[PDB]
Amino acid sequence: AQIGPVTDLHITNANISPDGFSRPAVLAGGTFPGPTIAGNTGDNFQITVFNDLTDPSMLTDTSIHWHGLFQKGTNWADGPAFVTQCPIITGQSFDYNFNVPGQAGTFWYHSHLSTQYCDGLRGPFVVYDPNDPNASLYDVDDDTTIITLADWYHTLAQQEPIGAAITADATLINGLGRSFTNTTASPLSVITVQSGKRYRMRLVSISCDPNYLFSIDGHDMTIIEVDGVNSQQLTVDQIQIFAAQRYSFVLNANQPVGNYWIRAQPNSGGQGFDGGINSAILRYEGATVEDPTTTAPTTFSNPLVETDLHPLADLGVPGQPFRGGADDPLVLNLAFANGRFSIDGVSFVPPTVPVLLQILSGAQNAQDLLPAGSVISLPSNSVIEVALPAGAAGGPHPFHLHGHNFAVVQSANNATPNYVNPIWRDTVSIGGTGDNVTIRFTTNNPGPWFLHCHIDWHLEAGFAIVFAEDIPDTASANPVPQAWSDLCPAYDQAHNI
Ligand SMILES: *[C@@H]1O[C@H](CO)[C@@H](O[C@@H]2O[C@H](CO)[C@@H](O)[C@H](O)[C@H]2NC(C)=O)[C@H](O)[C@H]1NC(C)=O
Ligand SMILES: *[C@@H]1O[C@H](CO)[C@@H](O[C@@H]2O[C@H](CO)[C@@H](O)[C@H](O)[C@H]2NC(C)=O)[C@H](O)[C@H]1NC(C)=O
Ligand SMILES: [Cu+2]
Ligand SMILES: [Cu+2]
Ligand SMILES: [Cu+2]
Ligand SMILES: [Cu+2]
Repeated sequence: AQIGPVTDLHITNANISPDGFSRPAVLAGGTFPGPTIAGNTGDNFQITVFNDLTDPSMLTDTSIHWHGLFQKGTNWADGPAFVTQCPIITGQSFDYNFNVPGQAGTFWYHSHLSTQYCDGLRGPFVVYDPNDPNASLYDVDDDTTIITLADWYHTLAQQEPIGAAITADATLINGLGRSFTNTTASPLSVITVQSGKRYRMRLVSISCDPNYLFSIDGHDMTIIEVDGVNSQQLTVDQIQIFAAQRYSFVLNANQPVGNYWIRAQPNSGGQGFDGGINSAILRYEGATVEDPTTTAPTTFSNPLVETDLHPLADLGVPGQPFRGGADDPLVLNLAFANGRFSIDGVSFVPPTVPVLLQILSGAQNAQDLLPAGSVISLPSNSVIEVALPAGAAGGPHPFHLHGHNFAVVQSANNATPNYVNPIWRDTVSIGGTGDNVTIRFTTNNPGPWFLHCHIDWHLEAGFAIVFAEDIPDTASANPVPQAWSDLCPAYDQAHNI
């Protein structure tokens, strides 16, 4: 069952063994992944999060972010710890009460305190459209068509030793998969289809780090949505999906009744499919209950290339059709050294007072805001351009902007900008050395919006900045409930701050 749009959500510790190895975890709704939160476009979500965490090895505080939802007028509900709230302490609850006007598509929810989402607090979040312009392209779209891709670690997130390399121990597809080392034949996930029907598969990366090469033996995939944005139909046989991205694709169950490998190849950790790692099973009704015997091609025929995507709607691009053709053109210097990332020479360290609270308390320029140099003001009602040139170690880095989606004016591995019809999305690979991935948006959403690499280990190591969008209007635009005002006093009392 899907839950929502008005629902309780309990956060707990428990042991799980998704790849056969037992470890404690941080769970929403008692499961990994968490339950799908869903509603319809424009609905009021009220998600009352109960923090019932008792195991300090994975932190007993928490904060949840509703990834890709714009939160206009509810910046207080966005989730990122010390940007928009103080964390919820154990034994307390908090009602994330917000609305989703003008959005429909595939999203997700995750802890946004430290690297706690790696420990398990990650789930899908779907906003259906009763008048979906893509409705007629498929027959089935429900909880059974959601496909999550997750990295899973046997070492707890807080206990990753500083100075050693971090790689995962299993790829989990719909919460199951097999360990890269000491592989056991634990259960694989099964996605069931009926011969002749068409399915809106909602492909969600809930990854803390690796990108996946996703494919389904014998099948192709027709992409119709990119991070919440309806796309023209694009048929591909493989999708490279970066951390926090979503695609919907039409799967036509048009192959012979049988079993077909679903493949998700991470860019780090175990390479290949030996022992059934990196795999799930696509099973047609009436097939024998047995593993697929299919194989991948040596080379895929039609891999997704981001420049091939275009919006279904005539979304265009704001500003002028050249570099710097914006009201506020920015170029970020994105760097890594000595274990820390930095943006324009500053490494993000979360402040003691959340940025939003600072602004509501009367700090009214970005140079008054802490951390110093990590908060950049944006002017209201203006076209913003942000070039994100790559080269920092640990790439390719998927950059994500809260409160907004954006036109991808230039994509990875292609020096040509597109000022006519590029895809809009909310998380984008900035590519490789020499690249100049560039985004554009307009500022019609007052508040502090986080911008950061979505590799959670990089965010923890400082690869972030806060855009304080329309500081003058932030208080008037984002009235705050008493419960929100109560968070920082309660958090600060519980931690003796
Ligand atoms: C990425 O594109 C940006 C513009 O969006 C480039 O910014 C220019 O940088 C040069 C210095 O290299 C300055 O003289 C200009 O003021 C910048 N803005 C312009 C021309 O609009 C940036 O160099 C590009 N970076 C890479 C690595 O290609
Ligand atoms: C590199 O990116 C550019 C810009 O997004 C792509 O160029 C466009 O190509 C399409 C399809 O051929 C044409 O309809 C557009 O007119 C082009 N726009 C521009 C601004 O050139 C290009 O195809 C990409 N390269 C590859 C190899 O995919
Ligand atoms: Cu996210
Ligand atoms: Cu987000
Ligand atoms: Cu990164
Ligand atoms: Cu974030």
